[PDB]
Amino acid sequence: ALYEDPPDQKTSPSGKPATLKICSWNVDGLRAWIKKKGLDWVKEEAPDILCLQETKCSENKLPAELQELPGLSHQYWSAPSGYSGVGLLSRQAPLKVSYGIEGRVIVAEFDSFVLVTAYVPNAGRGLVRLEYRQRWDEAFRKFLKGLASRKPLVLCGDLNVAHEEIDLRNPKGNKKNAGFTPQERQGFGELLQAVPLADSFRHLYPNTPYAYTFWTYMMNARSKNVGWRLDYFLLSHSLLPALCDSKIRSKALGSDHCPITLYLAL
DNA sequence: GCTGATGCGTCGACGGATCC
DNA sequence: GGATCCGTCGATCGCATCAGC
Repeated sequence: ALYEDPPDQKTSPSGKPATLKICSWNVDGLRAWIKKKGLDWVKEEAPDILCLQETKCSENKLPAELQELPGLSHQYWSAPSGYSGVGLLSRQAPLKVSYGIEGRVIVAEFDSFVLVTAYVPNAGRGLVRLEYRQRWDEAFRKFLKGLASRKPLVLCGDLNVAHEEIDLRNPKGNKKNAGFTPQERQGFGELLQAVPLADSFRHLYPNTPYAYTFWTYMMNARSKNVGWRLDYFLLSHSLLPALCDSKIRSKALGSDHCPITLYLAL
């Protein structure tokens, strides 16, 4: 079935207006994404903070369009020492920025919350890297738990797992596939329990099917909405009263993932 | 400098078997 | 004998390096 994301809810459950708009996007090659007008879409979305995954670009090769973003002028980039890579771009300067826990994680502390963006390792075709993914999950959980700040956490990005059967179109046939193994699903559950965190989208839309953020380029999967929900905003419990909406920007092209957008009343 | 071949990381369609 | 379950296989894209001119 096709999916139509509901309209943006910009007011919190207690009636407060959103003050902060965060967008996350696995861009499948930043340079290619820019050529496919991805930055035009970012400008229309006008987030306060933009998190990017799979940049496949070292800082010295960032296209010139990226220094024409006056509303996203504080930019931090991390790559493995033309694969992987993540970026964080922000209207206001963060207080602190750090990298790692490999070019997969950026941590940025703001006035009232800590933002982590991640590009979680893929278990691989034939699960050849599943054990590494499980060891990585465990190290990542411990890292997030051990964050020194008492500030609440927003974790966003491509977490490379569809948590539950409702998070992908073909759950039965994919239970031995990267992104839907019982091992990866379990690690996501432990992340939520251990940190702790809530899945913003699922909190608001607990029974909504066919809501995905990734479609394989093969077999015209996106045209059929045969997809997976791999990209998330996970929030500390204390931020739920501030949660206004968690969006899936299904129509935004340029990658095999679509953007996701969070509105918080802070 | 530029193109194209190749390598690497990144599952839905399909055929067959089992169940009642 | 329709529904379901399971294992197999070809395949999109972006970026790298390499060979050639």
